[PDB]
Amino acid sequence: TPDVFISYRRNSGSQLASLLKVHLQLHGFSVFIDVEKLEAGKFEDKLIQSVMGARNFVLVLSPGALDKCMQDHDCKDWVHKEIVTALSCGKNIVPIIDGFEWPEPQVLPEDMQAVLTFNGIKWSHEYQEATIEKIIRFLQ
Amino acid sequence: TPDVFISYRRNSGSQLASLLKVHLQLHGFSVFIDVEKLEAGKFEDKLIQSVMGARNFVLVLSPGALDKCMQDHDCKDWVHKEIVTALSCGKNIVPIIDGFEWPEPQVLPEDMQAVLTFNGIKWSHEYQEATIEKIIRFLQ
Ligand SMILES: C[C@@H](c1cc[n+]([C@@H]2O[C@H](COP(=O)(O)OP(=O)(O)OC[C@H]3O[C@@H](n4cnc5c(=O)nc(N)[nH]c54)[C@H](O)[C@@H]3O)[C@@H](O)[C@H]2O)cc1)N(C)C(=O)NCC(F)(F)F
Ligand SMILES: C[C@@H](c1cc[n+]([C@@H]2O[C@H](COP(=O)(O)OP(=O)(O)OC[C@H]3O[C@@H](n4cnc5c(=O)nc(N)[nH]c54)[C@H](O)[C@@H]3O)[C@@H](O)[C@H]2O)cc1)N(C)C(=O)NCC(F)(F)F
Repeated sequence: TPDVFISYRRNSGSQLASLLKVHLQLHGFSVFIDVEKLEAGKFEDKLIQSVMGARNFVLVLSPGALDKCMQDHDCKDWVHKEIVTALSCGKNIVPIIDGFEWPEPQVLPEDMQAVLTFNGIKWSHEYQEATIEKIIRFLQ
Repeated sequence: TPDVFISYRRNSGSQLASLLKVHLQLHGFSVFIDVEKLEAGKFEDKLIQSVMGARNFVLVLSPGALDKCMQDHDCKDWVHKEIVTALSCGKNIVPIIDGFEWPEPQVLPEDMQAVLTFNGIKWSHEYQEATIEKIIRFLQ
């Protein structure tokens, strides 16, 4: 079971999320990201089990990354599905802030509002190695 | 003196450029990117000199990356300046295509139109490892 699951938006967070996978793998962590570890079968099943098997949940807060979550009242958006699982299993959630504006809780679905209550890490283009060291201090 | 100079747009390519840095150093290339290796002094000469010392010139073509070069007569846009140096020095230009649309050459200033004649490498989120290896094979 991989120890770090990376959840992100294919849209605005694909590059950071891959740059995080590499960096954590360089420091020895076993990393799940979809385009490399999501393999055969029913992905709904397997993605949820990958969040369930990972002690660490790294969530890439790229600009507008929770917009598709807002008014996803039937829990059919995939960042929404991943966050709820992580909160449900008590995972060490670690958000990564990259030009992300914090929603008010009320605009998000109730089952994922708790994600705003975790200390996030601001991504610094100018000080990436320090940001990586900080992200790794946060990992368990 | 570094072997590889990375040219990029801070607002669209900052992540892929940093992703390219980490991977290339991993493979043992000495990589120049401004955030890590631009240092004291007048940047307008430190920058041009570093393009001149690197055999390889890697150009991150994120979306819109050459836009601010358009109509830049007096060569004051930095992507424009870095590109013209690579062309005038006969550098090993390896463009990286990240959702970039090829402009018609005549929208670009005359002194960088030739940059379009080089073989670009398409960045594949799904096949990042394959993409990195192809980049290495292009490098001298
Ligand atoms: C459903 C989709 C998916 C997987 C993981 N996630 C997690 O949820 C977050 C990202 O979600 P996003 O909201 O940012 O983007 P999306 O919702 O649009 O994703 C779906 C989009 O990909 C394309 N698309 C759709 N269907 C398939 C498919 O069968 N096969 C392939 N190759 N592409 C497919 C299409 O373009 C579509 O629109 C992340 O945290 C993921 O971990 C979300 C969605 N999926 C199965 C794959 O990708 N499989 C390839 C991979 F990942 F294994 F390499
Ligand atoms: C002029 C600027 C620069 C350097 C290299 N390049 C190459 O040219 C391409 C970039 O393309 P861009 O179109 O994005 O450039 P820009 O005009 O937008 O940059 C302006 C933005 O940078 C910030 N800004 C501006 N002025 C300073 C400054 O004195 N001091 C610090 N700390 N930040 C500064 C600010 O945020 C601003 O708004 C790349 O290929 C670079 O290699 C372009 C511009 N510069 C000196 C730095 O950055 N130095 C910090 C560094 F790079 F060492 F980390």
